[PDB]
Amino acid sequence: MKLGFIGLGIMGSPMAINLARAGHQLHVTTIGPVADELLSLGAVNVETARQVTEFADIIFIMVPDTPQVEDVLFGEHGCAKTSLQGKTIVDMSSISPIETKRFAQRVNEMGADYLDAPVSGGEIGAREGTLSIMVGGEQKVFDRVKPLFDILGKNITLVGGNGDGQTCKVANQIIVALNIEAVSEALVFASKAGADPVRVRQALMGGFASSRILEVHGERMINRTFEPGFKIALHQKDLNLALQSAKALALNLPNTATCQELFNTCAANGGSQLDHSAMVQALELMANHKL
Amino acid sequence: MKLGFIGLGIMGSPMAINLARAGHQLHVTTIGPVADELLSLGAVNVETARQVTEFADIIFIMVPDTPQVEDVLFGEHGCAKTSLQGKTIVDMSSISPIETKRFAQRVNEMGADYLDAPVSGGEIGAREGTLSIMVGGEQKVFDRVKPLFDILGKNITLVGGNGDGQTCKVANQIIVALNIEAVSEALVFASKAGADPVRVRQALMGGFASSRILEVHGERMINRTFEPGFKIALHQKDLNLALQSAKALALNLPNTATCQELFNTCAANGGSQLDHSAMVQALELMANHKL
Amino acid sequence: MKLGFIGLGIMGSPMAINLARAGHQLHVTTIGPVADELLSLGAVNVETARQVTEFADIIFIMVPDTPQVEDVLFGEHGCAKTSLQGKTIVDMSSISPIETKRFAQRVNEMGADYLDAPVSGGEIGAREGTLSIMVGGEQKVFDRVKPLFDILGKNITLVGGNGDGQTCKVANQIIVALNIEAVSEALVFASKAGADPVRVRQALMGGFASSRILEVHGERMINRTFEPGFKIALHQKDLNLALQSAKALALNLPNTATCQELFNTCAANGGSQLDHSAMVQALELMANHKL
Amino acid sequence: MKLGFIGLGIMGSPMAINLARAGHQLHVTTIGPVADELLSLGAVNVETARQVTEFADIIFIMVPDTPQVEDVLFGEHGCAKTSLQGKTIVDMSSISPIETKRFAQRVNEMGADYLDAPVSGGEIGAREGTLSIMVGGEQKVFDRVKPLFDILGKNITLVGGNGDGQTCKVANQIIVALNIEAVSEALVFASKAGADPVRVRQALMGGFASSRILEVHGERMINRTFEPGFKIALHQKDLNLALQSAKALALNLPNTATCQELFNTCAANGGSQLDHSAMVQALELMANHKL
Repeated sequence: MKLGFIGLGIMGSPMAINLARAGHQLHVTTIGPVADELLSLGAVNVETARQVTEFADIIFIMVPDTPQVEDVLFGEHGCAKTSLQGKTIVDMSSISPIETKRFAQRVNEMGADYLDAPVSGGEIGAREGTLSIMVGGEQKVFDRVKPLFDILGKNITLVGGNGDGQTCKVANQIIVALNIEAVSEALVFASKAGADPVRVRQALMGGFASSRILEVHGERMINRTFEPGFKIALHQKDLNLALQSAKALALNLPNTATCQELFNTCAANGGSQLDHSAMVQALELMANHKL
Repeated sequence: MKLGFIGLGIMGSPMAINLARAGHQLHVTTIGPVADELLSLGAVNVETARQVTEFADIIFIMVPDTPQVEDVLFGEHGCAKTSLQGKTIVDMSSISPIETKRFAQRVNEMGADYLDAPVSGGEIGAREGTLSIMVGGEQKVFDRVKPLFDILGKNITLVGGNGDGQTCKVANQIIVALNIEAVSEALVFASKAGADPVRVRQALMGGFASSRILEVHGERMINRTFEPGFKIALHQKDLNLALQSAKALALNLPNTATCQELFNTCAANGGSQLDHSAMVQALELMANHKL
Repeated sequence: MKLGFIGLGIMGSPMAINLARAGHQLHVTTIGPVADELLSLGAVNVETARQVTEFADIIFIMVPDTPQVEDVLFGEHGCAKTSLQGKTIVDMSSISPIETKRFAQRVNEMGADYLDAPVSGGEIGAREGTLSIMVGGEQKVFDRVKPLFDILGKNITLVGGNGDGQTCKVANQIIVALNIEAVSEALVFASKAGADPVRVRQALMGGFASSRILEVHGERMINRTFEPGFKIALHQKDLNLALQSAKALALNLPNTATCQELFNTCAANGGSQLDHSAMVQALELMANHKL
Repeated sequence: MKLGFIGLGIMGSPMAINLARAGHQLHVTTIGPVADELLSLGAVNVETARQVTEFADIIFIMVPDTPQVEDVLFGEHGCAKTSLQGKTIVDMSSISPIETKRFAQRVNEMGADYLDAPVSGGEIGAREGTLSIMVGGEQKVFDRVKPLFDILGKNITLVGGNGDGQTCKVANQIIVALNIEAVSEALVFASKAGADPVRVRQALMGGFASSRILEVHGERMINRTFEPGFKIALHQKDLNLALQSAKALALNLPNTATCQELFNTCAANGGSQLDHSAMVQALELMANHKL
């Protein structure tokens, strides 16, 4: 069918490639060079978001921020500069929950359907179609795009109306960040107390301390494996979205605010491009004691 | 063998009752009145402490705080002034890791083995024999008491040498607290953002936000079911061990520090006696938005 | 000389009025309606921006945020596309320190001097000509505009080169926030402890706790007098500059981070429009104890 | 007159010496050696607190903690082991506000008057009689001891009834600690922003950022002068008193809790014996940037 993809970064490119290899028809547009492998599968690289839209019935979007999603939709040569009657816009960018509601609304007033469906899983998840997809929007629309979500991901969930997808993603990033920080506090304390991080993590696995973070990341902190799986610089962007929403909704998120500052400490000490599990280096530095 | 129990009450009592129910002969003692059940089960309520240590090779201690464990060990009517040669003393209280280090070697230089095996599971855990037990000590000693631990709980884990048992428990309590607070910040936010907590929780269940806390405690927050399972006042006393240990070992535990303060807000608003899942109320108060 | 004002409103207006009242001829502009007072005082409300820059050697900018200062500088109807040679541009807005660094050198390579001179004192300060002014730039340039600053405020201070003016303002706002929060934690505590805040405040006045904040704001908290002097919503926008700057420069500002969250609790409970001394209410809420 | 002094540490010794050089009669007792200069002035070193009390009408006490004050008053050979009818006990130790109320009460029931009057100013303040004295108790009693407070200090204040003195001291230590941390955040940010710490501190002096901490300590942070004036290890003790009271009174003191953790970071990095102005090294470490 006629699908369009705007934004082909480390996530967008492989996602589009996945839809193209599934036999779907695609016109794409990105700030820069398109992947040979993508055009190699039928994809047609056009010049603007407006043209992707004039062609497709379902438009996918993968841009860095709320402003890009904003520009792509209503910019000078964007998706709205052409009729959107009967179309479906699927933003899979991680952007403001509040701005999303507004966007989805004005695209509705132009006769189009809106689906906000931010993802999690990183570039590996995107290459292998195992992305986690939290979706905001109406069921019927969700059902309609689902076959496509299936190619792109594994865990797909309709969380509610427009905006809940972005919102669900913010909540996931808050917990992931707070969970990583807790394991860091608990293990660095255990280590400086004289206990063996390996054992404690094992002991704590059976019980209420158990979580996927303690399982995967706790391991990385011990083994010192910090190769990018999700760069700290990226999680800082995610928490920044969290805090700004908190400010707009008047929410007091004491530990999300601190985690952001803890990440600032990682940056200042060469951790911006390491895996967010390296968050542990912050507490080690602060206690002067590595695992 | 022939055992001894030096602390009854909320948890020591049902624990003694389980050991007595397995055929063991126990010489118990405590400040309060020995429950009839264990009296009429073989336990001999020898009027005081030094005595339990006499007719018993393995002595179980289940007292409230670090200082009371020290007096039981080296007090006038204590285990001191009595031969300790060829005996095994096992403290199952949750006390100071650094302290345990020295209580142990003190007892060790008196001719006895020491196992610090703090426990978690609460009242219901002690009665049911399903307590989680983290142990610090020498393997053979652990192996010797093992059959008894088997009667007292399911998850028994030898964490390392003397002190690592306590260190393991503290680490457990830090993560349970930080994880509970994390789910609270994410859901209160998701809620005030307009999303349905049941939904978000459902989504985050399949990814990296997944935890034993979001599953159980998450639910407790949504259905507003806070009947005790583990009192906030209790988790308060525990976080105090972590913070005092942290202070002694010079560790910067920022979110644990904050969590203790948030618990202060709960106690300030009638949450001291509720399940620590009641934590969520602190953030609801700070955001003026419940659920 | 011949001056220009590019931003009126809450503060820009009374500032322009003070310059006009001193005999200077001002070519002003802003989105809203120019107050009659300055119109009937010499100010020529030249319909737009590029024009103010033409008939004026020193241009004053008093716009809300960093981006609006950038558009005034390099926008279509902006100071750009107009010779800037031999001119002096002075931004008195409180914007981003890092941004100002580049706006400055941009203007500098166009043939003009730049002074970033953020101000503090609020509405009443601007009307009364008693604003505090921190300035970043070259001394001779500062010396040139100095006579005008003298009309606008009392405390004028050349802090350093371009950008240090903004950096100085942010530093001011961090301490005012942290000091206000400190007095709040100490007095709420002293109060709930049974002591009289008037007393404690009186004592701490003669020692190291002494501050310009405990003196003024301390009083405001006791007599419950929170009528605006400086809105929390305003100090919120400011703490956001500090936190965004902190994030860019990779600084861990833990208490500033928390203060911003506590302000979120105030906004959540109708304090957005009150004097930032209203901060105390956040801790009163968190302790369930007022005064 | 007949005065007694219990505790002759770095504070107590010079304080007692000051009362002895004023021509007063003194019997003292300390854990250890008494100063030659003190006995040199008439002071009689007795063996126990009970004997100091049997002799004096007004008993001064300078011990490290709530437990010592406790023991000195009701211990096996303390002040209460002798009649206290008509006497006046003056505790100048910094201890729990809550425990104090209880102490003062039971000494009242034994016919004696109680005055809690913790001090601030350190050992220099004690040698030179410039100590700051915050007093809890009844006026008439305060008036009666005042002549003595005059020899010992400079700033003396009756803050209210028994306990308010300790309480007033806790509040002073919270503010001092929070104020020091704020200057540290503001200056380290300013420095990494490129501004000159010297100028900013000067700029900020005129305005609401002004406080004694910014004046004295801000200077020490720039000049790097960290020679003990008040050891961080000591301020950690003071904040520890704060937090435990917070726990007992159910108070949420978010920035006091963090400051304690920030100090833990100083300890772990050799700052336990430096002046609490060295608190700034924590943030520098955390941002990887010294002033």
